[PDB]
Amino acid sequence: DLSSLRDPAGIFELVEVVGNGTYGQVYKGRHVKTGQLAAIKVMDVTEDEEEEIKLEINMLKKYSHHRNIATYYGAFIKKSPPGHDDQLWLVMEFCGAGSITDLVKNTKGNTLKEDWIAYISREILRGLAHLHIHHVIHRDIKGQNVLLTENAEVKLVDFGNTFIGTPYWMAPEVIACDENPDATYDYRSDLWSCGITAIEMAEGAPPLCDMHPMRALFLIPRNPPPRLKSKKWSKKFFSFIEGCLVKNYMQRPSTEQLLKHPFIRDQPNERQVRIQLKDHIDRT
Ligand SMILES: NC(=O)c1ccc(-c2ncc(-c3ccc(Cl)cc3)o2)cc1
Repeated sequence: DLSSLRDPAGIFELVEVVGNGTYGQVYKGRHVKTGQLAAIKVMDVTEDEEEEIKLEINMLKKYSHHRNIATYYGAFIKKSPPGHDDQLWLVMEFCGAGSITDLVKNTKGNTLKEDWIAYISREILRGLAHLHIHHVIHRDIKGQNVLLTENAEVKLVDFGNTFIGTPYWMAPEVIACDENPDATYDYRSDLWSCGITAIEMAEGAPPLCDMHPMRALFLIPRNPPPRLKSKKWSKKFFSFIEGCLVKNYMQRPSTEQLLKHPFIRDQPNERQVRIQLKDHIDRT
């Protein structure tokens, strides 16, 4: 029932595009009556697209209520004249402290402390576990899709169409080749992506960042599992990276297994890390 969706006129205001265009037509929005912020995903909707759109709303209503997923608020339809085309606004939680990509880029030497990596990675894994239990694959885990609220809460965004995006966080099994002709996403594909995101937090960029995207896409299923460049890291972090980045997804551990891994499981400085992150956020 899309006919019941209200016009957003004096309920939500569009401020500006959020980020720069990583998310596309996603806006910084304001609740008119309170001044509260929201992230507004905007899309042109045709008569045939109506059925596919209904399933998106339902997914957000059921799965976004976990603390490691940005909350869904509601939907609006800005009806255009009979000469088409209507706009659909999906209003979600605004994560003011921005992405994990921004967090590494704003940090001296473009590297995060190991205890920060463990905390963020665990929160990613906790969000993935909620999705996987409900038979949902995120399909796009990367630093830009992991956001921080003003209270250092870690939240996942943009889970699941004519364009292929960035290849750098893609698991080998999602890239079709002669051996793997029918490339398909598995729940374990999100675990590889989590591992690449952990390397991104550690080095400021994913593994084949210096390659043309088409060359990286060719190299991912052919190259051995990527490794951390520095030897400074603990034996537990190298082990976590090794766990995430098992080449063949069939021997790759589950989200439940990775949540029990010593690097994720053993976090005594958890309380201090949350304060440390909150302090970095306070410095706008
Ligand atoms: N200023 C910033 O860097 C910044 C960047 C991003 C955000 C943000 N909050 C929620 C979302 C979101 C993104 C994609 C989707 Cl699909 C849904 C929600 O993005 C806030 C601030």
